[PDB]
Amino acid sequence: MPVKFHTKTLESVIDPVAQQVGQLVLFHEQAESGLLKEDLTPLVQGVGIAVTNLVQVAASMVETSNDEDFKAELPPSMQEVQQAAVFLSDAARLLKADQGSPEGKRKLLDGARGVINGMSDLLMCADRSEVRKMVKVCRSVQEYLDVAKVIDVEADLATFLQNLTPGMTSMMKVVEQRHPELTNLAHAQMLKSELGTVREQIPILISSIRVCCLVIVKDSGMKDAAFGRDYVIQKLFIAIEEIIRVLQLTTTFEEEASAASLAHMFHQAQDALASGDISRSTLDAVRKCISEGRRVAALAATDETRAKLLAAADELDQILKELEELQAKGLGDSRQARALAHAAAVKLQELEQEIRKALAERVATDFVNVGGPIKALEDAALASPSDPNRQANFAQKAKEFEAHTARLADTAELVASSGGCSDAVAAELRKEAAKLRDISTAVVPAARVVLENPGNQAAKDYLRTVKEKWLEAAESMGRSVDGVIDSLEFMKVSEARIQADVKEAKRIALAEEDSMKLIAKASSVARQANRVIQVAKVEADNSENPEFVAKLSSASESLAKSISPMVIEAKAVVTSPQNKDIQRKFCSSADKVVEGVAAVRSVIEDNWVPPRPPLPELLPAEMQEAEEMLRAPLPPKDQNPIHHAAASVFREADQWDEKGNDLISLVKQMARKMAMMSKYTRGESRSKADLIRMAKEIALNAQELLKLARQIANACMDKRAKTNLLQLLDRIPTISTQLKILATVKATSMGGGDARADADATDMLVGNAENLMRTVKDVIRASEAACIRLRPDSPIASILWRKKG
Repeated sequence: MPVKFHTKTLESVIDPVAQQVGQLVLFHEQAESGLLKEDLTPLVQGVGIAVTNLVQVAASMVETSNDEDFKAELPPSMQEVQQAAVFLSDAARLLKADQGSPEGKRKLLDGARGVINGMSDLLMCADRSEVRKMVKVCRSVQEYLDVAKVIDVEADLATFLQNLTPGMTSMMKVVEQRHPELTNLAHAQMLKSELGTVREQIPILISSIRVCCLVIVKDSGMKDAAFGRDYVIQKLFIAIEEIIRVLQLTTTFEEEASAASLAHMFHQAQDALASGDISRSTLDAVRKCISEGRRVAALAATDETRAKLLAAADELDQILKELEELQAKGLGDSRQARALAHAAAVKLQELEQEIRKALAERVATDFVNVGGPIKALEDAALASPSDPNRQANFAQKAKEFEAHTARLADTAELVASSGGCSDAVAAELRKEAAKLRDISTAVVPAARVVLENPGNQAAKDYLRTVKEKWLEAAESMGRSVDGVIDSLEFMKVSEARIQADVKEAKRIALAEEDSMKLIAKASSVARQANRVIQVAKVEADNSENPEFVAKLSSASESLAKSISPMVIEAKAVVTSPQNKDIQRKFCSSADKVVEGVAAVRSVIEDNWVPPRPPLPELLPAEMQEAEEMLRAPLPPKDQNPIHHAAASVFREADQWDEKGNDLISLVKQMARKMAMMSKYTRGESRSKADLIRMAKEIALNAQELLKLARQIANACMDKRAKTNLLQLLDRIPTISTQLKILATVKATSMGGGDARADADATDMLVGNAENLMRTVKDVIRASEAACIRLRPDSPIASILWRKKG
């Protein structure tokens, strides 16, 4: 039974006691080295009193509960932890008598680990009781959900409703009581999200049941209404399943390529090419970037960007062949090899930019009219029964809707896979896409119930509700997509497409072709312009720069004030297609639209900043030993996992020079300290005090890192990168607290005793430390990303992000 800290009460109780026990070990080693004999009696009395009082408040509950599992599991843990406290008392006695007392050392370490693990179990049987109760409630309501499938009259829906509401409330009050107690923010977020799902799905369920009760008397569309109802029942069932699963998690989540790794590989290949490097590694990375370029080319919106991306790919391959022929001749060091490699770096940047342009083009095409097709489907379902072709229209609009939403989700997947977004934004985008598909499965059945039940108002209202759910999911997914996509590229592509479509509309307006072409092209222009408005809104929201937000607001508002007059002038042309004056009015209005789009593009263009840094054109004995370790060859992977993680961090921070950058200094120092910790846990033959003290030093270093990186996030005017850094900073403190606790547990188990306890203690310590190192590394990269758009006055602006050498 490992130590637990998934609960604020668990951490709150175990943290100070583990600190006191660690101090007992530190004092024992302070007298072992002969520095000063310290009497451990007061500290042991404190730990023993904490144990006694926890045993008191826990023993007062053996009568109060009404589940026999808790009453059965309490006494063994109580006697266990009390026995460990006794071991601490004996340790104080014997070690006070003789420093070299073997029984004193043994009982000191044994009782030391036993009060920590024992307190953990003492609180954990209670926590298991609570979780069993909550899961019991969730199981009851989840089981009662299935009764809704037999409801056919609104009386059954009334009784079922009045039985479902109190149970649902009893579940939500308990879960809403639970998630403020968890130490893992991710678990709390999952609980809150599923709570939202249930709360929004209840009235949908009762509504779908209502349409079933109305359509059962048709003596017609029963299969699709039943499909809708059972779809909502399954969504509720799954959400409650996930609530039950997260309720029972007692583990840290973050201890259980991508788009950001593709972008990082692009940038690493660009930096290595801009230098002198043309080794096999760099060329392999370049070839991977070419493969990504061709992969995006196969999914391009038009054959022009496809053939262009392929052209850049084959050009880069040719440059690679030329570089390899140069290197084969012996001219790898020559200036023409370096100049050719630098040209390859520039071409790799241009390939990256064209990839961004292709994604922005896919977004410009697929999201130009998100709500159109589903509105056409709803109107197709609402066709009067006299319409001799309502079935064909409904079928066509249905298939067009399915292909539309499928295209939206596919484009979201492409952006998530190649948009250079962080892993968190990518996971969120993919989640919103999967939700969009899932809710899309229910759109056609509802509209088909309306189609075959005209005089049914309940089916109409349910179809409208499902329509608004689809529009909500699709619009939020669109907001995420616009958040990832490079906005300047969206404004350029939209400016060009709007120019071509406005030109074609003026052509159709002057030379009298079909007015249907004119209203179609004109409304398409209006939709593209409004999409420019929306993307400008997302870009303005993401900036904390008030002047840029004001300018962009002026451009977007000025553009929006020109869209409607253009459309009404177009309709005026369809009224009098022969009037040349109305044609002139419409042409001037459309030109005004083009000018507004150009204005928004100009604001975003003038606020544009190069993302990454540009290209070129040509100690104490402890930290010193850790430096020699981290610059020596790596230890065998099986033997020093902590050292490997610390080496990945040290290597991530080592490519940057330290002057003018305290973050790199803190991170390098933290890597050295973590390597020392690895060495101290590896000791088996003291290393305990060095392990505990080293853990505390790493914790303090993590505190300072959180302070500085928070100062960097505060002065950042890019809410995307700001959020990216804060998401990583928010889990560091719990990691460091768990680090100190787990290192204190490991120190009291290594060097004799139990083997299982030492194994689990080791594995938990190394998992925690690996997670901490991953977090610190991602904090390096996220901080470098946050230092791109800093306020011109903050001191953080003076930070130096120049590559070493």
